[PDB]
Amino acid sequence: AKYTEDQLTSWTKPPSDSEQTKLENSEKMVREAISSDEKLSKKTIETFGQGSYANNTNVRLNSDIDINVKYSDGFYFDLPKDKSREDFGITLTSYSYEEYKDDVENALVNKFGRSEVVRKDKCITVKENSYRVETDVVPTWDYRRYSENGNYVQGTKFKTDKGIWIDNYPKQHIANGISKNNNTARRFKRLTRLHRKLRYKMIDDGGNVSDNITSFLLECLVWNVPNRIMNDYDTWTERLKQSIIYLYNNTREESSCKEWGEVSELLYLFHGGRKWTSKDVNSYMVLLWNHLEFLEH
Repeated sequence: AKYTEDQLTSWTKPPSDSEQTKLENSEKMVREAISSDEKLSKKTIETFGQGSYANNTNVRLNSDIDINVKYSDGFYFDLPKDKSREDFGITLTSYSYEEYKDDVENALVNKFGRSEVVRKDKCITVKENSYRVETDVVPTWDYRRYSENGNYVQGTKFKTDKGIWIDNYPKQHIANGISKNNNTARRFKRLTRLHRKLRYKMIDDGGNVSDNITSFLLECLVWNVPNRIMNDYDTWTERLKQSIIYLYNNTREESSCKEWGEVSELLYLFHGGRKWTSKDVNSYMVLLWNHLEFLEH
């Protein structure tokens, strides 16, 4: 094996002892930028971490914290095709997502200064300093997806500056990750961190990792590793090996994994709209396997 049991074990750990303190300080400073703003303070706006700090799966020291500022005085929605938006109840508003993202930028600029705040395609960044971690603020709106039977699931929706509309379910992602971690004696998030770290390590020493393989994708893949692979093997060498075998075997043909969801279980991994394919995943598993140099016969 290229890495010892001690090395793999150490890469299952958070990269600092104060991950939660960093997340909470970013959340609070953004929440304050919002409540100090005359315009936005009058609206229902919830500030919450999403992303790898909120899921306690970050592995890069002082990497960006992802902070959602979700406005919920109106919600976008989607209905099944045999239901009428009229009969559901339509609300018209002169407010818009575009104005909202500008407003959030203004509030950030007022709290932190124009030089510290950078508008980007999908977020607004607050630059790090000695006291704060670099923070990506994602303004979103409330979102409801209704199913056939009349139930709905609630998430977030936003629009990139290039005009792409994107739905997410950060709360169900967080809750589900916590469930699987509870059912695996906390090995699910340790295995996630280990896989994420191995990816960065292969990239750093020159490996041919496809741009299509992201840290988010790796968490979704480990999510789809059944709990017994975490629970029934006794070392990290073996849990990692078995997880790779499972993911390789089940991406050799697209029919084996076409139903896999992301952690929220409310979006698919391989139903379009993604920059990866299951073939990409399979080839990454081959690369990782060959990189780890497990002893053969």
